Amino acid sequence: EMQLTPFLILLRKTLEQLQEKDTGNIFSEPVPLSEVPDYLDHIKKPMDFFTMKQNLEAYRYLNFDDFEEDFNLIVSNCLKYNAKDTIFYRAAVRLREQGGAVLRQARRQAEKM
Ligand SMILES: CCn1c(=O)c(=O)[nH]c2cc(C(=O)N(C)Cc3cnn(-c4ccccc4)c3)ccc21
Repeated sequence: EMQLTPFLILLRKTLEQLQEKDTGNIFSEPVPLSEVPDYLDHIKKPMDFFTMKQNLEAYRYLNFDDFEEDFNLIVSNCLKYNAKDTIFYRAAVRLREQGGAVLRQARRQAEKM
């Protein structure tokens, strides 16, 4: 089955592709709790692309499903916290759409390995 190194290269490229869909850069660093003091009274597990990069390099993603789970958390946390009539909520909807396409293609390339 798969060698670890090519899979990690693929997750690195995929994470880069997902982060470039975040043109507002509202998903690339942890939500700043000092500015949003009630954030964790609603969000059980915050996630963002910088944390995902840390997890990737700590070897915490060894299959696609776990990588995709943390991406889905970025989206679902934002949909949960923010009202529907906000830029944030709509940006999460857009990321879900555009990121889903990136992830389907990355899964296809992994299925070659
Ligand atoms: C509505 C809750 N919220 C979400 O729900 C969401 O999905 N993304 C959010 C993204 C930000 C955001 O501006 N960041 C992550 C950039 C940043 C990182 N540090 N500082 C900072 C630090 C010190 C002072 C000023 C700013 C800003 C904010 C809220 C967010």
